[PDB]
Amino acid sequence: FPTLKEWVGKRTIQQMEAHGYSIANKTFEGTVGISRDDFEDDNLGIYAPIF
Amino acid sequence: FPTLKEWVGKRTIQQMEAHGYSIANKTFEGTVGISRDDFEDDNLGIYAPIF
Repeated sequence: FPTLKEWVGKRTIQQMEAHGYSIANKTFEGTVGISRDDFEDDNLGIYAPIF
Repeated sequence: FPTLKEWVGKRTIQQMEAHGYSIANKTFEGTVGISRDDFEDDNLGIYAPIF
């Protein structure tokens, strides 16, 4: 609200202001490729924790 | 009251002083106007916190 000012004549109508702002989303990706043979020919379990 | 001076002859009649000071009252005002259309058509709530 405007700061109060001395009342000399008749009330003066004044104006306020409104603001706006927006942020747009984005998409992200990441992928890897492990061959079927190497994944299946694995007794050690070294490749197991990829998830 | 006058400081006490040494008495030698007669008594000298001094005088004092009174003081005054006044502060006058002032009138302040502030006014904001929004159209009825703009107030009722607001479906967002931006103009709600004016009071």
